[PDB]
Amino acid sequence: GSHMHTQVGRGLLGAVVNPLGEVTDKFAVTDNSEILYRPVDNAPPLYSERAAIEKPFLTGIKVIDSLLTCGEGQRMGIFASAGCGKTFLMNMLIEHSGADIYVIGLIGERGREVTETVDYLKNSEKKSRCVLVYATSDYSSVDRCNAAYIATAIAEFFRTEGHKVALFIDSLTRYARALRDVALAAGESPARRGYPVSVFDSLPRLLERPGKLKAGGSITAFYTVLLEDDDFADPLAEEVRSILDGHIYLSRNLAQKGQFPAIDSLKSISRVFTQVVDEKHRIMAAAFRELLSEIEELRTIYNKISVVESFLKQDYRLGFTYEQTMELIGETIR
Ligand SMILES: [Mg+2]
Ligand SMILES: [Mg+2]
Ligand SMILES: [Mg+2]
Ligand SMILES: [Mg+2]
Ligand SMILES: [Mg+2]
Ligand SMILES: [Mg+2]
Ligand SMILES: [Mg+2]
Ligand SMILES: [Mg+2]
Repeated sequence: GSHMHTQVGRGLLGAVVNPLGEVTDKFAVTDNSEILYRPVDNAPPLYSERAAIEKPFLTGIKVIDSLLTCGEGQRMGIFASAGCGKTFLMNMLIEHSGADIYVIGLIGERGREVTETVDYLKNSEKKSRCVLVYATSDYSSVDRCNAAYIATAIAEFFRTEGHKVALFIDSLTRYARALRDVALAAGESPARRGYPVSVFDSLPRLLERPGKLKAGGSITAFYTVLLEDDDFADPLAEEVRSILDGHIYLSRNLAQKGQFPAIDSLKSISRVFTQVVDEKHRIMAAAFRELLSEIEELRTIYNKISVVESFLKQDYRLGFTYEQTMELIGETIR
């Protein structure tokens, strides 16, 4: 029973907040200083309170805005091994999208990693729209957990205000590991992979707090899962794969090969694709995948590779409008 409240409001915009609710850096100063307190534990919305996911959440990233289109209110998994560009991708998603407010939660990262992110925010137009909650690796399992809840809570308040909120949580694997430790310390039995069954049981309550509301406002959430290399095939990834509305997988093959972002579209899916894009889009996109699968058949030892790879590849500094992306799609299937 967390009776613990935390600060929420426009006064946090620009702020870097720690697991104890105090501000330790800024990447922007905000003209408003609204601060209220709100509970860090909160039930997800009632089913009757949710709106259908129908309007797309545009990312300004060609390959996902076209083949893996996201909806406002959705929850999307990001599954990456190390050094495959995951943090560049998170930063792309923040930069080239159109949310009113971005809440980021970094869980158990090294202080260098939290600084990468803060550095990014300090040089970005979104600086006045973001809040960063972190728990560096010198913090306790409890503090790491509360970092995730504080992040969600702040998002929740901005959603109740009406805003289109984007929530990023990096990582769920360190959140789960911290939750595990808390559970072992309370004396419960380890199920498969040393995790007490309660860590996986609690996930839905955390991961279903996002969504779009009838009353106005939405949280669209991106959750990171750090993969090992073919190690145990990964219980947590599977759980997340099943709880969420789709998953983007970052490929090693594509990462070493220079193909950034290293998004493998074969291993990826938005489970709300059908219902956030045109009939026209579906067909153009379906045609692009056909073009892909066939280009993959040549990769077993024609000229439309350069043009396609040029479509996929995208420097983290560039954002493409939906029209631009679809414009580009049209020329590769014509
Ligand atoms: Mg786009
Ligand atoms: Mg990151
Ligand atoms: Mg400490
Ligand atoms: Mg709350
Ligand atoms: Mg994991
Ligand atoms: Mg583990
Ligand atoms: Mg499945
Ligand atoms: Mg239609």
